[PDB]
Amino acid sequence: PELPEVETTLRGIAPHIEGKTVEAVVLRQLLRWQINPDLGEILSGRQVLSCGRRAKYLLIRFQTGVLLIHLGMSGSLRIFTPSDGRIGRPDRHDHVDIVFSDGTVMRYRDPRKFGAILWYEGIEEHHPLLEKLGPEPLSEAFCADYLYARLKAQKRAVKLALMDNAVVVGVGNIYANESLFRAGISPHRPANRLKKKECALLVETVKAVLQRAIETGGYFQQEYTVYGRHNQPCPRCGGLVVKETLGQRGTFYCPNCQK
DNA sequence: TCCAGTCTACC
DNA sequence: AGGTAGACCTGGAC
Ligand SMILES: [Zn+2]
Repeated sequence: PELPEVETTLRGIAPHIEGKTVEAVVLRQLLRWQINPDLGEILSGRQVLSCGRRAKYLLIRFQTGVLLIHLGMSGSLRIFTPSDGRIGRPDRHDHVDIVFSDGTVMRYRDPRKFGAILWYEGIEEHHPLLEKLGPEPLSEAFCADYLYARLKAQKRAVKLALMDNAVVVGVGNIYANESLFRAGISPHRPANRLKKKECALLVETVKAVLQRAIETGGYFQQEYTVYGRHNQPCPRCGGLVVKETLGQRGTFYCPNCQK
């Protein structure tokens, strides 16, 4: 999932687990990194006081420590209310249940197991995976002035820089492809060759694209302008969308509307 | 057959 | 260092 889906996941679990208290934790497997056995002993009786998100990580907080959950490329987190009989029917990819004092179940699912469930004891801001991340794309800190300045010593394709978590978090393959198209910029443009006006447009397109996706999250449908539309018509010029490989990632764009 | 986040590793 | 590729693993689309 990318940042819209993680933010929508966050907004879905929080009203369902925050005030509540953990009673058991089921571990049908133990991902990219190993899970901690006796996580149930760790969390039993501990109230949730907050959930949160940083980059594509979810954060479940207690007074004793922080649970970090990453969905990777195919992970899901879902709530089952006590009356929901799907509690009794987990599939082979439903690796973890987090069961609350009231019967509510939070279920983590992840077929390829690229996600992570990690338990951490110290200061949130110092976690090794969160410490060196760049700014939030929907924060004031991700501005045209920062971006133009961060990009001056980078010769690399701007798509690489825009997908770099040290430059800005959360802009994955889909929304980097869509923002670069909507801003009119080739993904192959050297990052330091974006003009200041172009970095201001790319910034506001990222913010707009990501925000609309957070709210959105037989008949003709088309979510995307270029992503996953190899060899189909560009919605602006009608020309064919090309797909290339840039930084090991599928890169879709129109060479006519993007320079 | 090949397509679909990020930590590690080498020149 | 910056730039590259490999590593993880499983399901579904031509
Ligand atoms: Zn076009």
